[PDB]
Amino acid sequence: KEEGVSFLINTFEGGGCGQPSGILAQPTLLYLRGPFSLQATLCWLDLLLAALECYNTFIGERTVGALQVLGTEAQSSLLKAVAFFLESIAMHDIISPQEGERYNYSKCTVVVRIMEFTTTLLNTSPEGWKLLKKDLCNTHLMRVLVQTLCEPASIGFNIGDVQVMAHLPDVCVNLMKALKMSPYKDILETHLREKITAQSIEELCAVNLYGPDAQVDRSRLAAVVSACKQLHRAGLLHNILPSQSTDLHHSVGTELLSLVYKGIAPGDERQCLPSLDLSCKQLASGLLELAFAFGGLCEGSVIHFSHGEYFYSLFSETINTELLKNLDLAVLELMQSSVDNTKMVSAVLNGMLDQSFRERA
Repeated sequence: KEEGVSFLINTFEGGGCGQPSGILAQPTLLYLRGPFSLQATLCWLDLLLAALECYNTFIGERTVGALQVLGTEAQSSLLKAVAFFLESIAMHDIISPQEGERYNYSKCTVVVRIMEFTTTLLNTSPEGWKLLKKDLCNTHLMRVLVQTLCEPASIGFNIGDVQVMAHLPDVCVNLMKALKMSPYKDILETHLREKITAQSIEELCAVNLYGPDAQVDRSRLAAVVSACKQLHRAGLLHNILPSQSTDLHHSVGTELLSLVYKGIAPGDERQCLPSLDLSCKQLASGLLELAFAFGGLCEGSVIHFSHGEYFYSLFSETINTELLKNLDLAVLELMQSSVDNTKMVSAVLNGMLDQSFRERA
């Protein structure tokens, strides 16, 4: 009546070295392809083995201190070295839309089954750091998961949100805080330090438009946000910007004050806002917000309401989530907000009470 890890030691005295499958096919990987056992075999050996060890995290001790000194097992040096070349090949080129349907799901199933097992192996699996002592293709893995924004290219975004991309902003938050404490984070930071400078500048000018027209930029925006929103549960996003951009996400606020004059965008451009505010008001401050609530309160039929439109519209943006944005820092902050009395502003205040009404009672 033992428990797993204690029972393992009596087995090694017998047949211990090499018990999951060691000959995993490799050489017939030409440009041949098919939904034949060209995608089921290699991905059945992979999801079976990346599991027999993922679940073996409780017996995870005598199996990395002993599956890394397992040079003769021929398993690990194929599980890894292939899947890193194998993983890279799938990401590059996949090669009848139904044959590519089953192609994109069984590969999205391999990547994350590796990736959160990359979470497990990077955090509590190593008490002796047995893989940070040995990685032979630790570079290919970088070139894809960071495409957490351009991921609608390797896997589908509408086809991915079910099952996977419900689990995926999970895998990312699990993987980003996994290296962050490790000595392998500062290695990836150099890599990640690539998506903000090439984006800060183009997204800025490419958003102001009358109608829809430019639509391929309307998604990378939500992507620049989608991947940023998963980055607030990690590290480093606090390092890339407080350089001289502490009050810059406030210019992103002026960017919101920008599209006020031009006819309105409809109920779908309406949805974007965290990037508009949830992304900016999670690294930037909340006082320069109040300083815009009441500070922007400073200011035949057509030019009449324009006096009353930076008087009408500013209030409208200020609503929805911006009122709940107060809740994150509002203890103590409102006695300052409520003391200033430009005009009765307490009107918008009950907007705070309303969303509290909603959650509780």
